[PDB]
Amino acid sequence: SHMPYTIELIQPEDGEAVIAMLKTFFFKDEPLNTFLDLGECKELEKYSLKPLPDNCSYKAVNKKGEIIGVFLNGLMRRPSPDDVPEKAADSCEHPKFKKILSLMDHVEEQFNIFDVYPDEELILDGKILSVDTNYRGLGIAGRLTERAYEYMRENGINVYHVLCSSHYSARVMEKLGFHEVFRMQFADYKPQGEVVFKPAAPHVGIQVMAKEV
Ligand SMILES: CC(=O)SCCNC(=O)CCNC(=O)[C@H](O)C(C)(C)COP(=O)(O)OP(=O)(O)OC[C@H]1O[C@@H](n2cnc3c(N)ncnc32)[C@H](O)[C@@H]1OP(=O)(O)O
Ligand SMILES: OCCc1c[nH]c2ccccc12
Ligand SMILES: OCCc1c[nH]c2ccccc12
Ligand SMILES: OCCc1c[nH]c2ccccc12
Repeated sequence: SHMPYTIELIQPEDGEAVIAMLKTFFFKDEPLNTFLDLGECKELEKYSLKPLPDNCSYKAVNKKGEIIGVFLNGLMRRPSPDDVPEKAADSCEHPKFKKILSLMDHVEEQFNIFDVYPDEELILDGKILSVDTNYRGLGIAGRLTERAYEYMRENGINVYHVLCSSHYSARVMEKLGFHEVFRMQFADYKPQGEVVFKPAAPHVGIQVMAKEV
């Protein structure tokens, strides 16, 4: 049997298994990744492992011990009064991944989640969410998300922030009790005067989603 599954804290020694799962699914089937045909992307591998030592990322593991879902989260801190805002895309050599990092930089230049919550110093950031295709539609995304609420409660974190790359994923977060705090249509994202991302019409654009727990 493959069911039931558990939800467990991701450990540093899980890095290779996490990357293997993401390469099978997220790298190929997150909408922007598939639109670009990301391919091999060691920089996304490194990006995905970065939040693990924050000790608040979760894996769904089936009855055979295989990872069938992950939600990789990191703590984000309010920029210091003397902050030097850096563009993440400036340190990326992979051209396709750079386009995604540039989109993230653009969102952050237009919208600062910390402006919404002036009293908060630390906010949980949901960075990478992926569920194995054969296990989709079972509520695993919600159970991964709910495990983060436990971490938030234990540590007095009030806000969970998730940048969603498609209305499809934003709708999942809405079902889980998140609400939109910022949006941008792909048709309106023209950093150098021209559209960069043209996925299918139902995706629409990015929505930053937030929940206060
Ligand atoms: C911060 C970020 O990572 S943003 C990018 C988010 N990740 C991606 O886009 C990667 C590709 N997508 C996925 O991995 C998954 O679709 C996820 C993680 C978004 C959702 O995971 P799931 O555990 O399937 O979520 P859930 O069980 O709530 O199903 C969501 C919706 O998918 C639909 N769905 C239903 N059955 C299936 C199925 N077999 N396969 C795919 N979708 C299904 C339903 O519309 C369902 O909503 P509903 O059950 O409330 O009616
Ligand atoms: O918040 C953005 C989530 C995301 C969508 N596509 C990606 C590719 C690499 C890393 C993160 C993302
Ligand atoms: O191919 C679309 C992949 C997808 C991304 N987010 C979702 C949410 C629900 C169902 C499918 C998706
Ligand atoms: O259902 C689509 C709702 C929507 C309106 N404007 C947007 C911009 C980005 C993502 C989604 C939307």
